[PDB]
Amino acid sequence: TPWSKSELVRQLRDLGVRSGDMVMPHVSLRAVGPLADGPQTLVDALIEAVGPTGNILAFVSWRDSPYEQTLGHDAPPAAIAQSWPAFDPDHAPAYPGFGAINEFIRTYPGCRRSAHPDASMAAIGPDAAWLVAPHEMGAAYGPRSPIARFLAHAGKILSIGAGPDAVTALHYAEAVARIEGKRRVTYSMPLLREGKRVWVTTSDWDSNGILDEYAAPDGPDAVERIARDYLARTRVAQGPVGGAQSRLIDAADIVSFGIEWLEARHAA
Ligand SMILES: CN[C@@H]1[C@@H](O)[C@@H](O[C@@H]2[C@@H](O)[C@H](O[C@H]3O[C@H](CN)CC[C@H]3N)[C@@H](N)C[C@H]2N)OC[C@]1(C)O
Ligand SMILES: [Mg+2]
Repeated sequence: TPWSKSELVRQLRDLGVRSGDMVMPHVSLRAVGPLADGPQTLVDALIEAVGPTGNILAFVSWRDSPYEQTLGHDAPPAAIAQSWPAFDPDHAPAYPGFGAINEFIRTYPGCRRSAHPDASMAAIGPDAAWLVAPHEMGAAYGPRSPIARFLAHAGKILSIGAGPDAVTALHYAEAVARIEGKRRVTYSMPLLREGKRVWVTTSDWDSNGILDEYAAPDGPDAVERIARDYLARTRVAQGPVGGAQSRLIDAADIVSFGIEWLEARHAA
């Protein structure tokens, strides 16, 4: 029988989600199983679990981000530049590969959306505006991003059947790690500025592998290696949400662990 909102809420409470919490979910809907009213059932349950003073932050990105199409170029290629849609935060759909739940999160009434087209973050709750801005090109997951503020806001990472590769917040550790050989990428995004499309070219840390040895197309990247180690070494509440094995992780703690992990392994 499909899971009801009430059942999910009680499961989230059992796992340790409390009213007022700041939660970043990573969800495998296949692992969760059938829901009474589809993915919205779990969105509603998350909102109810954090309560009217809690907050949700999700890494939603953009279905049509021209990342691969502009990667490595000092300017968007001519055909891309001419016709690509500008990122419109009110209308741009989420990137399906980070989870089908994210399109439901970002369309929730009152959801706020960050301005970085490729790293776009969605937030629901009283602190949503403070979470989502600024989010500038060149600051995807590191200092000054919504992840940085989440990590300062008692954030908890709620992994619902998702693997250790899924922990976006660990890209902050990569950004700040004092290690040699860090990979950077250059790409271009089309933004709206006073109603007009403006192409912005930037560089940032490579979110597909911070060092060469972490950059194989099919991983494991450093996020995955850090998170697997962390979960083998740390008490973390575990339990079901729907049919999915889930975990509730202190975000500041895993990020600090990840900074230390990288700096212990790689010369400065
Ligand atoms: C939406 N554009 C995205 C772009 O943001 C980026 O996405 C990466 C994504 O590939 C990474 O994750 C992906 O690759 C990992 C191995 N490198 C394993 C997990 C897999 N989801 C995330 N950890 C960080 C995102 N910014 O590279 C892929 C892409 C599709 O172009
Ligand atoms: Mg508050």
